[PDB]
Amino acid sequence: GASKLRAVLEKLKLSRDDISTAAGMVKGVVDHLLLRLKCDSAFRGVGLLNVKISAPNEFDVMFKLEVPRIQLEEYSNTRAYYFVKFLSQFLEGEILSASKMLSKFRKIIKEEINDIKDTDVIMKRKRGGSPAVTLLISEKISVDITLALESKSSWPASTQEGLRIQNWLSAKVRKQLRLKPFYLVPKHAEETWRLSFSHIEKEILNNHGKSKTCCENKEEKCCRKDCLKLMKYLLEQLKERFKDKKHLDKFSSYHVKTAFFHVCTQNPQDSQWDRKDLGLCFDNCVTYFLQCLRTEKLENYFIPEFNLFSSNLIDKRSKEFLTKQIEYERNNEFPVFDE
Ligand SMILES: Nc1nc(=O)c2ncn([C@@H]3O[C@@H]4COP(=O)(O)O[C@H]5[C@@H](O)[C@H](n6cnc7c(N)ncnc76)O[C@@H]5COP(=O)(O)O[C@@H]3[C@@H]4O)c2[nH]1
Ligand SMILES: [Zn+2]
Repeated sequence: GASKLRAVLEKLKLSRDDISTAAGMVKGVVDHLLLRLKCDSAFRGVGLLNVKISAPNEFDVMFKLEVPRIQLEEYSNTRAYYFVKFLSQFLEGEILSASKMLSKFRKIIKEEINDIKDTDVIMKRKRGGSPAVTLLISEKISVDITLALESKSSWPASTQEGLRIQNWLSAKVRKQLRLKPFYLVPKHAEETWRLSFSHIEKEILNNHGKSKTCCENKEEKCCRKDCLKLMKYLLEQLKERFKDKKHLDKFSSYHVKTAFFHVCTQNPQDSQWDRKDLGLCFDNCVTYFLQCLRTEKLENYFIPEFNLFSSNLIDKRSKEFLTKQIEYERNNEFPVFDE
């Protein structure tokens, strides 16, 4: 039961030196990119947001951009995607073009990756939709660099009922977090940006307990992070197996992370994450995730009425597929976690 799950966690640790040198190799490139971008007029004020690492060999950095005051107009009744208006060059009328601002980004990075031949890097474009300009360092370490407009404005109205952390983290912490900037990434679904809160996701994962002193001492070790690790790992391991038909590629660790936050709201006390109960805690996350699949419904933690599992994004076939795989997995004490 747990023993099997502790074994997986111990295994996972064995590659703790592998990801640290691979990410140090990401760092050197990102530092290099920040310099060359602060030499351009458009991007002069860029910085790094802080918040990295998704799957093994897959990294994510965010390049924040301080911008004057933003006014948003919600695109359609899609609660996450917006237009932007008061960098002049990128105007299409009064609207700041995501597509245009994402092209001058991708441009600068392509030119300035050929030189510094020191490291062997290739610029890539991965997928449509995506706001990430995706590099591949020495054909093994791929990094997602995502540009991010910063708005020190009050969050948009579609986030009014999101971040329901009051019963787990304090109502006062939700106020602290919603006084913080939010971010727009040029993901279009069109010249449209969509909301991001990856910096808030980093804080509620690292400052995750009802007790302010969760995980700071031997009396208060919860298994929240471990559970999210096992969930992330369950998805990767399954995405490997069923790559004989590449039928699970729409699912990602964000889904696992999103669903885990939802479980943390349902189970707000550290006592529900006692590390002795790792097995039952892990069950909790897997049963909720299933429910999300089978009900075709998984709310963005910050944008409730944005359904990461609607038909728009993932079709019914792929979700029924993963429901069957995860259901079999749970019913049999997870043979994917064997040997
Ligand atoms: N590195 C990175 N940061 C991003 O913000 C992001 N947003 C999209 N993508 C990639 O673009 C493509 C389109 O996915 P879609 O947006 O339609 O659903 C996405 C998206 O709605 C959600 N999601 C992923 N990252 C974030 C994020 N930071 N904030 C909010 N939602 C996110 O989870 C779904 C699957 O994402 P990924 O399959 O892991 O990579 C996606 C995908 O390749 C991103 N990649
Ligand atoms: Zn803890």
